Amino acid sequence: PLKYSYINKCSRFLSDDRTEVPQLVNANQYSPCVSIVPSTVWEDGDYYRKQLSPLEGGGWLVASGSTVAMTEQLQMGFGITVQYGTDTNSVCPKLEFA
Amino acid sequence: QVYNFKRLVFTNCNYNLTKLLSLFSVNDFTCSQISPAAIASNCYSSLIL
Amino acid sequence: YVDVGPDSVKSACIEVDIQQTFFDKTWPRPIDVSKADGIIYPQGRTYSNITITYQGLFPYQGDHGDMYVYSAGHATGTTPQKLFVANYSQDVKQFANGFVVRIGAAANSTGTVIISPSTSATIRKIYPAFMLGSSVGNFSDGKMGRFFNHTLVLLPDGCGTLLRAFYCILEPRSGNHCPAGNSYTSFATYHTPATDCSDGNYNRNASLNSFKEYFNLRNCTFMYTYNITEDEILEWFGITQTAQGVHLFSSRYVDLYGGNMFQFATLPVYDTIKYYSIIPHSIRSIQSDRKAWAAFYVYKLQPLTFLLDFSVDGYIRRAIDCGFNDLSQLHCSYESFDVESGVYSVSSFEAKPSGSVVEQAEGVECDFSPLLSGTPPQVYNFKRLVFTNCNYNLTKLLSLFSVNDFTCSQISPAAIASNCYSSLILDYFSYPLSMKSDLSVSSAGPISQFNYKQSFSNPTCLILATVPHNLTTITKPLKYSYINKCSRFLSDDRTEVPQLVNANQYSPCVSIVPSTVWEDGDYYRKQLSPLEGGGWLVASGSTVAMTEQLQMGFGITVQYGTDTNSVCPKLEFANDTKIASQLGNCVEYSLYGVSGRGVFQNCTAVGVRQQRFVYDAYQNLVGYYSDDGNYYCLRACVSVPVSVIYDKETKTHATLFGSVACEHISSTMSQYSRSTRSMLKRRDSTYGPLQTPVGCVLGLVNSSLFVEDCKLPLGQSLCALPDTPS
Repeated sequence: PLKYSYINKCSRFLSDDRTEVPQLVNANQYSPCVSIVPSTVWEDGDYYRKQLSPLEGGGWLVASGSTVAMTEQLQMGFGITVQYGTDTNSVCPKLEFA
Repeated sequence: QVYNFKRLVFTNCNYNLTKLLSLFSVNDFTCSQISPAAIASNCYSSLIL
Repeated sequence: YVDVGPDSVKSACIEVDIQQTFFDKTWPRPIDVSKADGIIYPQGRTYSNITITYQGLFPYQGDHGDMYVYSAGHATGTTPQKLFVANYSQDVKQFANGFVVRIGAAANSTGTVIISPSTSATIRKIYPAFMLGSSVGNFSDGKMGRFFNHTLVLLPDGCGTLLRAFYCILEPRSGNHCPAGNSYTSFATYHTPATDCSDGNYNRNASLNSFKEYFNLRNCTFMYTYNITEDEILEWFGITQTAQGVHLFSSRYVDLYGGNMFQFATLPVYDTIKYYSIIPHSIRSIQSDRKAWAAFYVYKLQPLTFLLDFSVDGYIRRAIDCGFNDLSQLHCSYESFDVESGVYSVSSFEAKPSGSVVEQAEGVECDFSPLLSGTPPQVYNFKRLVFTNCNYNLTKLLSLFSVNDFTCSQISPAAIASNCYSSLILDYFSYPLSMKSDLSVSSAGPISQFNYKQSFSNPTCLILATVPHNLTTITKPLKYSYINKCSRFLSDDRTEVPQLVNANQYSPCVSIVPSTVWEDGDYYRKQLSPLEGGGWLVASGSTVAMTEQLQMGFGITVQYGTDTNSVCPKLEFANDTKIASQLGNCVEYSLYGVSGRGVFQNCTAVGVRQQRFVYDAYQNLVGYYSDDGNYYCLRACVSVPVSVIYDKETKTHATLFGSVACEHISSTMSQYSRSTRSMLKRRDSTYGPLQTPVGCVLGLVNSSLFVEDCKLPLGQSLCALPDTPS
């Protein structure tokens, strides 16, 4: 990536301009703020906003982010989860039945 | 980017995770609610990466 | 991306006429839970003929569903005309943990054409089409239901034997009657039986082609197809979504007759669905050849629990929605479909919520009264009042003057009045309207340059106004005045450095200038001490004639606290219902941060007065002293016990509300104890409440009979006879 990037804020402004509602990310779901945030954050501390639709009651989507410098070898990570079941257990380690 | 994740849902297939481990140098490996050995050896309805 | 094949060539589409009033039919279809209607089979397990409790998503038993009817497009003579369709494209719904549907329920029967219903055509099964996704909004013509980014599409193709699923980005067409065009009405799709569905060659792309005429396929990430065979027998279908992705369920693949649903398929898409709609469709057949279609139904899933009556072959044959009625609760408590006869307690009515009552300290007050008397200072000499921790009404303050200039910086002028802040600061001065062009934080004029400036680190505002003829305590300067020069001569007596006024501060030159400027163009000089580096202060001013009413100006700035916003525009029930007390109701209350729900009633006072909260030994509030000086007593609220009487021999039941008495009893209740009480109403629609010595009851009847043993005694001398045996 040009820079490693992340969202360090995600909240929505109340339509009356006095309070703001935080939006912590839900387990196993993209944060709602991803719809306004760019594929990379162009500069550290950049922030973006989108007006909420009338179906949402108005107010503004708000998000901000930060970046980390690129490195000689790519750094990456993984998340792993599994799902238990009975007759749906079609995924297995490779097996030998000899 | 951390808010842009790719997901791979696996069903019906066979695996050998040590082949993947040979491809990278791991600087942090820790399991939760399961031993790291067992998660490699357990059969599942799905595997999600 | 997916090889979907080519986009349709013409940009043009058939017009879609909305004829929705023809579709106003009423054919409700409640779930027969005892037939196991709509039950999705449990995951990964099967069972013997033992009954089990279960938890999962299910339709509510009493839901009659949502009905939709597909219909033929208009046609005349031997050819097609513009489509006449239902307004179903506008029905955006919030997705809510899936749904299930019925297909073909009215099959092998007759009905009407609907759009031309006088023909009374027979009706046949037709498969539904749908669209799902994470966002919705207006079409460029303001039309309802456009979806954004990628969306799910489920579309039957050609005949019902082919079904396809898609995940793609739709793209609008600019042709006549199409989504980017401005002649667009509403989206629809169609099938044309004259060439589609040939008996030797079913048209596998028929539905797709009519779909493509309104939207170009773009960036399509998934496509699937499935094989179906015809059968007029009713089928069930539904959808759920999990962290493992979307899943499809149907009765067709496994249980054609029993209707049990199994997971037919799954999808790789795990993107959350926030919205749901049904896609409208129409038949393009010849007018004489039009065919009426069977009604289509939809029901919504909920996190309910049920008894399930498995057969020895593992098909669920019967079920009990535990929350549907009190009797169903009784069955669930014993895990059975035949509870032994008796009298049994069931859960109490909750009573009900009522509007809130709150008492808190009031009368913040905002030191603003200095603005209304004496002579206001000249604009370079402006007077400041700082406000923290206090209550205000800026619009009331500004109704004391006629405002001729209402502007603000970095805040709308309405918002600064209604917004709460950590502080509120107001500067005021006399100011002629002749100088109003020079009053802005951005102005090139001498007022912004030397007399008054405001910081750009905080929201700030500027107001010009004039005094009403009834504010006789306000007095005016002989002339309005301002400083039009402020600089310091450098100590070498040739170089000079201008001194623009500092934001939120008096200009340094104000120290040499007189409290008013006596004449236009007056100027003064002050020698500076060697500690200043020498030089001379230099300043001058200008004037405007006095006027019949004082002209005034104001500057306002605020600081918004991160969590310190203690100044707010609180009002003492202005424009409100005056809820400081009720006499009363179980309406939730707050008393100086103490809270609960309960009933209040004026009663004698107990000591110690002015300790506010009277409590019992268990710290339950007993009552409260109000700021009107009256004690009010609090008894919280009470609930109504409920019990039932069940006679399994006659399969009948009745109920008792106990001690509540029939003054609070009616055929339905607002409180409420169960999702419905209508099972009682099945017979109690015919009878008013009856008081008994134990309590008010429903369906009991006064026979005045004397019987030794009812097998259902109610205690006391009360008894409960069964109706006569079969």
